[PDB]
Amino acid sequence: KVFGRCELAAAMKRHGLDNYRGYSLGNWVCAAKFESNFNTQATNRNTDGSTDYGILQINSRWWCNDGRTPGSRNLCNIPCSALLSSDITASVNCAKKIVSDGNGMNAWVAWRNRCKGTDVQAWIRGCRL
Ligand SMILES: [Cl-]
Ligand SMILES: [Cl-]
Ligand SMILES: [Cl-]
Ligand SMILES: [Cl-]
Ligand SMILES: [Cl-]
Ligand SMILES: [Cl-]
Ligand SMILES: [Cl-]
Ligand SMILES: [Cl-]
Ligand code: NA
Repeated sequence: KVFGRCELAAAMKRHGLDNYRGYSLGNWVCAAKFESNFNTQATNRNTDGSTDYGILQINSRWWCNDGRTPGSRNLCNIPCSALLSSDITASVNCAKKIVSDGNGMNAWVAWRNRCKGTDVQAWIRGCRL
């Protein structure tokens, strides 16, 4: 599923992500924009052999099981395929664990490089929320 901008903002808010760990909704929409262009089916291989999955490009080295990432963990206790669903529940629940891990949203390199410090409220501007 390819979400619209305000559609994803509303789904993220319904699943409790708005101001989760102090990160406003626009931070989450901005990260999803540059991780996946709002496409739940996005996948991307990493040089280390792990793979990133879903709207927030959650990585198989630590967070989900895909059966082909040697030495990895599955700390969200989910198959990585669950992160590609049109229903964003699994991605949101796992992102809550990731953002709580110690470094906040810097866990998402693209958030640090393209969202951090910017006018992230622009990503939810105009949306009925
Ligand atoms: Cl957009
Ligand atoms: Cl918010
Ligand atoms: Cl915001
Ligand atoms: Cl594995
Ligand atoms: Cl594990
Ligand atoms: Cl599994
Ligand atoms: Cl959803
Ligand atoms: Cl933080
Ligand atoms: Na894994």
